[PDB]
Amino acid sequence: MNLLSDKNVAIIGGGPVGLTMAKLLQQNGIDVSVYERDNDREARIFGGTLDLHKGSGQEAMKKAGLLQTYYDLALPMGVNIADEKGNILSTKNVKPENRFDNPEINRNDLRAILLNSLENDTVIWDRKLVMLEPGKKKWTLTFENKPSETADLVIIANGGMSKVRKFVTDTEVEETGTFNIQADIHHPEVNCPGFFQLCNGNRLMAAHQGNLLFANPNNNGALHFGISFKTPDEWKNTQVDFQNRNSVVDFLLKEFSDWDERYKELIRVTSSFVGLATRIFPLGKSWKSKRPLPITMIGDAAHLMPPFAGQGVNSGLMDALILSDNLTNGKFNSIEEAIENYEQQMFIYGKEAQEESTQNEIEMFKPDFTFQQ
Ligand SMILES: Cc1cc2c(cc1C)N(C[C@H](O)[C@H](O)[C@H](O)COP(=O)(O)OP(=O)(O)OC[C@H]1O[C@@H](n3cnc4c(N)ncnc43)[C@H](O)[C@@H]1O)c1[nH]c(=O)[nH]c(=O)c1N2
Ligand SMILES: C[NH+](C)c1cc(NC(=O)CNC(C)(C)C)c(O)c2c1C[C@H]1C[C@H]3[C@H]([NH+](C)C)C(O)=C(C(N)=O)C(=O)[C@@]3(O)C(O)=C1C2=O
Repeated sequence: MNLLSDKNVAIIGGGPVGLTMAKLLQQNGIDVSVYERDNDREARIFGGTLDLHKGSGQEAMKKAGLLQTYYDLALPMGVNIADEKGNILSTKNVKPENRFDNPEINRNDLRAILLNSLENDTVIWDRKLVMLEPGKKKWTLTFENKPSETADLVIIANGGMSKVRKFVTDTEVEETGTFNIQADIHHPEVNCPGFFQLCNGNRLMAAHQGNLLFANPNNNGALHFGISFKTPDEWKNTQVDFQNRNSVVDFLLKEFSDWDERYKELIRVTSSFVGLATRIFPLGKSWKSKRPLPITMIGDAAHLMPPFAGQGVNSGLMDALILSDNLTNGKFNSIEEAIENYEQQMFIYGKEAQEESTQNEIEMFKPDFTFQQ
């Protein structure tokens, strides 16, 4: 019959994009396994919420039959812009006509939606892919301290830091020159009451002198905030130890010195911080043209970009929707031609998304930016 009849697909990485790719193939009768580094699905995913947009992220969920399950676990949320003094400068609340536009979902809820939709044993846990080798017809996959597997098609979906890209591209991940510190506060109504009342059930964003603060007061009962700034030149080839909360507190309280005490309370009561340099996997010249066997990349492994334009997962789920339709629609003469068609479209929307990310990033970290239009 079709391109993948009597063939199996290996997806590397069980993030939202890989699991979506698995669902869209599996529901067309395709033999697909997902190899995920993580030991069990009972592991907290650290991060904020994700919003699926109409026409991209939501299309993927709709084609999968999971769009209602997403709406049931997602939460529409307004945005408040505030100054460093705790003045609300602007309050965009959720008009009921727009409540389906991009409601926020917890990363563990999205993962659980996608896992429950797959056949038992679709995802193989504790499988860290370390290397690929193409045979005559099949790839051999090598995992850390676990037996090898084979596949006719490999889809790299294992995130922005993937080390298994080289059969697709020699493109290297780059630092953009911004740095992000993320943290969670449990029971924020009790533990950061001032900042919680400032948020007032809305997301909050504030900018003063090249420091940006973002918060969501309701990621499944926890408040999630991030502080972003131009990487201090001091930290060329980090003078802050992120395992030492006292060191991060001391750095942040100096940087936030002229901010209202409701923001400094955030910094003071945070049990642990996570620091990460902003990185991009730049889409430039095309990828390797003549690969030994069929292989491609979707999600952050394809187009990792700064998280400043609300884009990221949406272009990933668009990757999964286009590749899965190309592999299953009957229109292509080979797996290679289905892949080429996916990559050619992804290079267009992906270059646009990356350009918008990089532009927002340049603008937002002028030493004199405020969210004010
Ligand atoms: C601080 C911050 C904040 C945001 C965002 C990023 C960052 C850094 N993003 C971007 C968004 O998080 C991102 O686009 C998606 O997580 C990408 O999904 P993927 O499944 O491609 O990768 P993701 O990285 O989520 O998943 C990769 C998976 O592969 C696994 N893995 C890694 N190496 C492996 C190996 N060798 N073998 C097997 N498994 C392996 C990992 O364990 C993980 O499960 C975002 N986006 C958005 O739309 N809205 C937002 O608000 C934000 N906010
Ligand atoms: C420019 N800022 C205001 C922005 C814009 C958009 N959307 C757009 O620009 C798209 N606008 C169109 C639809 C094209 C008209 C955005 O979509 C976003 C954001 C902000 C980011 C902030 C992210 C932040 N990061 C740096 C880690 C963060 O910590 C939080 C948080 N703790 O709540 C975020 O909210 C953040 O992850 C995020 O999701 C942002 C946006 O979604």
